[PDB]
Amino acid sequence: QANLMRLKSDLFNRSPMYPGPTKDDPLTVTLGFFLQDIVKVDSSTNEVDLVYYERQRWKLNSLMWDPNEYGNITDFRTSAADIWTPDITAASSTRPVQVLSPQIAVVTHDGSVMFSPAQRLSFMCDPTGVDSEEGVTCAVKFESWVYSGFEIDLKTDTDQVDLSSYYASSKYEILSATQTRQVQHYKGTGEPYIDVNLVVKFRERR
Amino acid sequence: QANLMRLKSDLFNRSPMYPGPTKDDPLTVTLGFFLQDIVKVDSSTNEVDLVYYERQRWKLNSLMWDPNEYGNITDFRTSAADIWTPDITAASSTRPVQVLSPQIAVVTHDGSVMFSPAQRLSFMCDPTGVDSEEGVTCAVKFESWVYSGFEIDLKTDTDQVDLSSYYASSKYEILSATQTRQVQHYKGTGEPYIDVNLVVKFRERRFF
Amino acid sequence: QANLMRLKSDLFNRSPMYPGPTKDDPLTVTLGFFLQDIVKVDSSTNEVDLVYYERQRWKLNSLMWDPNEYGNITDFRTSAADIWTPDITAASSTRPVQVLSPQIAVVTHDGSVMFSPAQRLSFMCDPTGVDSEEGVTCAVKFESWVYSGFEIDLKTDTDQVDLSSYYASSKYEILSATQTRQVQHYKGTGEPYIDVNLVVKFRERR
Amino acid sequence: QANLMRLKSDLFNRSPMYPGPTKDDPLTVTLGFFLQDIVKVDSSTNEVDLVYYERQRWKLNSLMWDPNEYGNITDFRTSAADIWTPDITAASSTRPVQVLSPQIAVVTHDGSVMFSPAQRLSFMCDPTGVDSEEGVTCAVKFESWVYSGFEIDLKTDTDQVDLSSYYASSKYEILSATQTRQVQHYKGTGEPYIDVNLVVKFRERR
Amino acid sequence: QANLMRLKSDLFNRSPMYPGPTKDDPLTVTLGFFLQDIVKVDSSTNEVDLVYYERQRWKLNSLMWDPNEYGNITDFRTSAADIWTPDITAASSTRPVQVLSPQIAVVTHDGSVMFSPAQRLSFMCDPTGVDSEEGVTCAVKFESWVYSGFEIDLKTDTDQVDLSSYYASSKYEILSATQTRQVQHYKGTGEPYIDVNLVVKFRERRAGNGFF
Ligand SMILES: O=C1C[C@@H]2OCC=C3CN4CC[C@]56c7ccccc7N1[C@H]5[C@H]2[C@H]3C[C@H]46
Ligand SMILES: O=C1C[C@@H]2OCC=C3CN4CC[C@]56c7ccccc7N1[C@H]5[C@H]2[C@H]3C[C@H]46
Ligand SMILES: O=C1C[C@@H]2OCC=C3CN4CC[C@]56c7ccccc7N1[C@H]5[C@H]2[C@H]3C[C@H]46
Ligand SMILES: O=C1C[C@@H]2OCC=C3CN4CC[C@]56c7ccccc7N1[C@H]5[C@H]2[C@H]3C[C@H]46
Ligand SMILES: O=C1C[C@@H]2OCC=C3CN4CC[C@]56c7ccccc7N1[C@H]5[C@H]2[C@H]3C[C@H]46
Ligand SMILES: *[C@@H]1O[C@H](CO)[C@@H](O)[C@H](O)[C@H]1NC(C)=O
Ligand SMILES: *[C@@H]1O[C@H](CO)[C@@H](O)[C@H](O)[C@H]1NC(C)=O
Ligand SMILES: *[C@@H]1O[C@H](CO)[C@@H](O)[C@H](O)[C@H]1NC(C)=O
Ligand SMILES: *[C@@H]1O[C@H](CO)[C@@H](O)[C@H](O)[C@H]1NC(C)=O
Ligand code: NA
Ligand code: NA
Ligand code: NA
Ligand code: NA
Ligand code: NA
Repeated sequence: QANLMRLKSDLFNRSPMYPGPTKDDPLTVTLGFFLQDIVKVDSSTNEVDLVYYERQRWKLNSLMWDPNEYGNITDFRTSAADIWTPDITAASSTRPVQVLSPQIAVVTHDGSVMFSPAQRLSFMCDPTGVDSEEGVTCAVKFESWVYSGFEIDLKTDTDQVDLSSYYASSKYEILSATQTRQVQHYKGTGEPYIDVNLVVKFRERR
Repeated sequence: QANLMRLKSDLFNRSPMYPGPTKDDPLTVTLGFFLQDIVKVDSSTNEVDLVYYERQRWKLNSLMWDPNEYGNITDFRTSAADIWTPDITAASSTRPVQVLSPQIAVVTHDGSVMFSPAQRLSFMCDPTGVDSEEGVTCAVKFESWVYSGFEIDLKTDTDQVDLSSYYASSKYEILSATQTRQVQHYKGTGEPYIDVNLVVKFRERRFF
Repeated sequence: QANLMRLKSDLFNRSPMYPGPTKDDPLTVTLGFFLQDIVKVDSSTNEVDLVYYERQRWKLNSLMWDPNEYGNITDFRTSAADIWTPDITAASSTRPVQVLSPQIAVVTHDGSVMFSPAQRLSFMCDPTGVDSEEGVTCAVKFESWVYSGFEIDLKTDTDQVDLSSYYASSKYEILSATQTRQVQHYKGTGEPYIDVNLVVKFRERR
Repeated sequence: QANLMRLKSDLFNRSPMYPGPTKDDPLTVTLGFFLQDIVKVDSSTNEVDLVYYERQRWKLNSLMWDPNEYGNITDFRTSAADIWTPDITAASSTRPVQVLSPQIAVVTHDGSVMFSPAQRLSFMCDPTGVDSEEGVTCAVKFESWVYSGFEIDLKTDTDQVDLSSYYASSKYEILSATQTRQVQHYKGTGEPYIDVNLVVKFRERR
Repeated sequence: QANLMRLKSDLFNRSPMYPGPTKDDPLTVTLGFFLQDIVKVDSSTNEVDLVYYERQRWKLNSLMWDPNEYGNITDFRTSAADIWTPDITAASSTRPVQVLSPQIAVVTHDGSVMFSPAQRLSFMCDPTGVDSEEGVTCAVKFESWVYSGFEIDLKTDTDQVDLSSYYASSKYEILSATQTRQVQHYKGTGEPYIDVNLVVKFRERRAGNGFF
């Protein structure tokens, strides 16, 4: 533990936290979604509730070390409060997102950070058709709330959402789940910005 | 990262935070509303629930910098915790407002701040008749909870609430939505305060 | 801005916080209620929900200054966390009081503090009869939770609850609403204690 | 104001917080309940909700002073955050307990602390028979969550719950309410630990 | 109080907290569930709610002391904020776990830590057949959220869940409940990680054994 204590001390107390990207030094965050459950549907308010975890990855030079200097430690875990995290938000949620896992991130000696918050989200979705063979499709965009595409880029590794942890006895069966990067335009600043649109097609289990 | 670290350190550690406006140095805050959804109506309690974000803009001399001394940085993002923010509140909500976005603001080199919190609001609104062609009208005033018109002025860039992100499959269709500055006076004091009145006319969604 | 900064540092950093009143320096807090809505009634649990705001006022010598020493500043606003505030509570609430306003106070150069929290309160109230012409009466006492009448006195400017912001399209119509100082007793110390009794008579709107 | 600030500084700043009891110095905590309302009953989940305040009392040498050194102050009120408080918990609650009053304690010159939190509690209770002349009985134990009887003893000043603030128009009428110290032994350890059993027999109001 | 204050000062104020385990100093955490109640079942959303506490136990050399040097104190209690705690999470919860107990741990002189948080948990469970004789079975896996099997091992003291504080008048009777260590592997990555699988077989209560 002494070497990990040194490393954490060297990375966190010896300088300020990363202040976020800039135009001069923009940042790529990769996202993927792992969908666990569609919990419920409210046809009186057109809200659907999802449970998923969201893998976020990025890389900072300020978080690199040489494993040789610290007992060959090649990665560690630390509170998400110790580091900068991207301001990724659901654009059409109808309640504050609920946090379902520990807010802890993994940091690798090359400066890669992996943060995988599990979340319960209520979002804008009209579920009319869900009690049918064809089912229903809803979507919700994830984006940095404040950064433009000059500062933050969002990427995915695959446009296919991971269903390997989807609850087999959910009330709702998944027919398709995609995560698609998109470039939007903001009129206020004239600048592009990026979202990942999560689109889920689902039906009441037969 | 270096220059941005320096800028933030210079602005936030090398002085205390803006203490808010006074009568000798008043402040103008511009507001506008981007209405996203009428989620829910409750005809048993006369409460309606709205999702929207609120664009807030103000300018402070103490937040200005010369980009040439900071690697040509012209703006940055920072947590709303690092700066003063106006105490704007819905005057007729029935629940604590829920925050739906990161509490982060954009600060520009001229000292302009833009802060755009997304919110869910339950407020006082009689939905009797919302299942009709004419729909219903409800209104909610936004104001500083503690500052009068001698310290804080509120204004809008437009009268029209922005409906470009309004949810197309909401249970409720928006018929109109306006945001209007009003000058009020508190009880018998004759002392002025300003609000922005959010008036929304809507009906149950509907040939189709 | 700098004069206000100086004032606040002089008041808050150069002395600790007011420790609360004592038998020998008791404090008077004036309360007034501004009723906004009876939001709902639950006849199966005998709980009624009110929205109001609560004007609180008190005066401390430690918060006085001379406006001429501070660029003619006569009043300022500050976070209620920066100052002492009285522990006024509804004695028969059935849920934690929910806060509907910014927790900021107004301080005037004579040492007067005004704090006006808005609140949603569930409290004990049998609404049986609300659907008639005569209506129903319910009441709730507000008091310091830990101070006696020897440390904290409560007073009202007026017996009449202010209804100038009562919602005109409330499900419930206010027939009368008073706020009346009362003196109480308690055999655990014998000391008197003060409450403001909010008495509201209402019915379903016609 | 000044004597009180000096006293509070002497007690809280000049020394750290009481760290809790030990086998060598055990601590007796007295409890007493003041039952305000049975707010509701859920027969589909066997949960009942009570509102009450719970008087907690203990005594620490470290909180003593001589009134003559502090201008004859014989007591004061302070934030419960300033002092150690016992970790008493309802052992069969079904929801986190909701705090209904300011978390402020009374400290006396002899080192006695009195802390009286108002609370709403959902707990495990089968209300079958509540609508009958006999009514129903439910119980919940209150105990230290982490201390044995070697460190903490609990007791009551009376075995009768105080009903003098019980809500007179509650849906539920109280037939008896008792509070009784009990000595338990953990599994096969022989190690004692104490609880106060709150037993309430109630029925639907005639 | 003085001997305890010294002890706490020497353990917490002279060094930082345990930073967690690493591949070269891995940690074993022991978990035990004490099931108190199945509070409700929601057949419209396939969520069930449990009340339980969860005994967690682990041992750190950095929290050891000689009782001789501290007035024979052999253990103490302290706020869970003062120490490292393991990031154990239920993997199929559908709401944030609700905390029902004070967040305080017990630390012994050998450097053992025992933290027993009382919880209400909603989790993914299809209750279809819960009204029958044989009832229904649901499962929830508990695991470190960020550590793999190279840094954290989880085990149980025994496979039977402790039912000695299960509510005698719950709406639901427990037919069995077990807590079993499992080895998983993440995706195709080949890399192990451990869970404790909480498996509860339950039915709506009926008086008598229900099969006669
Ligand atoms: O600086 C802003 C302000 C505004 O905030 C409301 C939310 C918005 C949704 N996304 C999030 C990032 C944002 C954007 C793009 C490019 C530069 C700045 C920037 N934002 C927000 C903006 C809109 C549009 C866009
Ligand atoms: O006298 C008051 C108290 C009252 O407090 C509740 C909140 C209010 C919102 N704003 C903040 C300042 C205030 C106002 C304006 C002019 C003189 C007095 C005065 N205040 C508050 C008042 C209302 C209205 C207004
Ligand atoms: O010191 C106390 C403790 C006790 O706390 C439970 C609630 C109570 C209701 N009111 C609030 C103030 C109080 C009171 C009156 C006179 C001196 C001290 C004092 N309090 C509380 C008391 C009871 C009674 C009373
Ligand atoms: O060994 C234990 C663990 C168990 O933890 C859950 C909470 C409990 C409440 N109190 C706190 C101390 C305890 C107890 C008493 C005597 C020896 C061991 C012991 N504890 C906890 C125990 C229960 C019961 C009791
Ligand atoms: O690659 C990952 C990411 C993923 O993150 C979500 C949470 C998980 C719970 N534990 C924590 C460590 C982890 C794991 C084990 C072995 C290799 C990679 C790996 N992780 C996480 C993983 C799951 C599963 C497992
Ligand atoms: C940034 O600022 C410098 C000097 O302050 C100026 O010469 C130029 O316009 C900008 N960028 C450079 C030189 O990269
Ligand atoms: C304050 O009032 C004085 C006269 O009483 C006046 O000369 C001056 O303009 C005011 N000062 C400030 C700083 O506003
Ligand atoms: C305090 O008590 C002393 C001793 O009985 C008494 O003489 C004096 O009147 C009191 N002092 C103050 C400052 O109130
Ligand atoms: C602790 O134990 C020692 C050695 O067994 C014994 O001599 C003594 O009585 C105890 N010391 C204290 C300080 O209580
Ligand atoms: Na959002
Ligand atoms: Na989880
Ligand atoms: Na408000
Ligand atoms: Na508990
Ligand atoms: Na209260």
